[PDB]
Amino acid sequence: SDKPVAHVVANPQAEGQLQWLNRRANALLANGVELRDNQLVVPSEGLYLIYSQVLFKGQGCPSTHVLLTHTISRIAVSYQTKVNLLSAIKSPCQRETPAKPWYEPIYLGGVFQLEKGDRLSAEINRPDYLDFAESGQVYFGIIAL
Amino acid sequence: SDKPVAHVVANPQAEGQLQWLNRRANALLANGVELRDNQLVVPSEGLYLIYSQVLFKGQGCPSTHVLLTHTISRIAVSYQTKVNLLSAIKSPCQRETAEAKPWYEPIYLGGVFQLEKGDRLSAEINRPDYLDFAESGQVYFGIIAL
Amino acid sequence: PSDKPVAHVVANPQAEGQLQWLNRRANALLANGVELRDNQLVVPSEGLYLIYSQVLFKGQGCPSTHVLLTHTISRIAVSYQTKVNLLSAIKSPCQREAKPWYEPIYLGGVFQLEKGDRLSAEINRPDYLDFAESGQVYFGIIAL
Ligand SMILES: N#CCc1ccc(-c2cccc3ccncc23)cc1
Ligand SMILES: N#CCc1ccc(-c2cccc3ccncc23)cc1
Repeated sequence: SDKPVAHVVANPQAEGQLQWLNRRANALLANGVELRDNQLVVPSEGLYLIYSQVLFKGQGCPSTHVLLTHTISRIAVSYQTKVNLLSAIKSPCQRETPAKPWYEPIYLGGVFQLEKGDRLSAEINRPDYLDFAESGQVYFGIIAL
Repeated sequence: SDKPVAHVVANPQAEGQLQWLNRRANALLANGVELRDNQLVVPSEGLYLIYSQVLFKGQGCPSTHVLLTHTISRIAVSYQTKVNLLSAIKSPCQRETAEAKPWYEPIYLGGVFQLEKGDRLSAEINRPDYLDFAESGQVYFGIIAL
Repeated sequence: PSDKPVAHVVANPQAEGQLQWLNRRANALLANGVELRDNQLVVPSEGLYLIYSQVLFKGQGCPSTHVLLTHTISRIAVSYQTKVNLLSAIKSPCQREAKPWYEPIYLGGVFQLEKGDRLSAEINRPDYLDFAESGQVYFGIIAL
């Protein structure tokens, strides 16, 4: 099979940052897909499934409203045009402020027309809340249709 | 040299409804797959990957009893019945009432199935009044022959 | 007629408080060499595979302490029988008379597998599993 695919996971060695890596146990890059500057590089034109999941955790609810964001964006090689493909906002806290641990997952996915050389990023606003407790809760991937 | 495929997308102009479209970018319908009677028509017998995604948005949480469902069904050409292939239920609310915030909930379904020629697939939701087209974020239904 | 190893297993509605997978039943299947041994999918050949799973949790009202729901797909390597997580998720259905709640968990990805590898799809709270209707809980693979 010649189908361009990628399944990348968070690097535990770069805690405090969301750094994607093609880890030995459960991650990969195949059939031309590359991982450069924390981005997935598309080898050829066509429709692709782009999916992701990040998990936020904390202990108790502090001051004001904690806002959690997760965004998937595209950089086209032509005009270096950046566009938002998928995005979501979550507020984990609501009048707790005493403490008990909370969990907030963000999952995103969709089918998009990509061009050869396009770069995809999957970013978060609060890397300090990113959970590293288990092996495969935070991942980012592409599957050509 | 090519296999039957379909990637149909929901009509944003069909208010409070889930209406599928092939006549769009980037909607696909090839090698015998037909979009007929808001359903996908299987062109030949074999193994298929069936998948869908829907997005729900609610204005706030007046009660914790709000229930969201998304179901892919098979209407078999022979016996002519409606059987569930894939289904999911979600409760988007936990208390709230003070100001109310809009919520967003995606639902994903998909699997491999042995299908027969001429049988039909439907992808439905219980609350089409909650359906949304935001970036959280996509509404489609598709089949890929293996 | 496709030569690709594939599988689509569903939870047994007769296995109370257990998550026990069943095949070639209603719209379930095992094909082109995929086996079902000790509740795990046995990979028949080397290569890239699409792996996916869904589980549904139901509960009547929220009780004492915080309820945590988990769903995990694991890889047990043929050579050393080592068990590594491929995909995992955590959900909290309760946020502090009878009030039923519903929580679905869907996992999916692309993975390089070897011949002889075993795949499990497990949950922490089988007492909350909901298989009352048909396409509510499933596990499967498709070879690229
Ligand atoms: N080959 C290939 C491309 C590809 C891979 C996976 C899926 C898919 C599988 C199961 C569930 C889904 C839910 C939502 N969207 C997509 C889903 C669709 C297309
Ligand atoms: N068959 C097969 C493999 C597969 C199936 C479904 C998905 C998927 C689709 C849309 C959104 C997602 C968000 C988070 N994780 C997974 C998602 C990815 C891969």
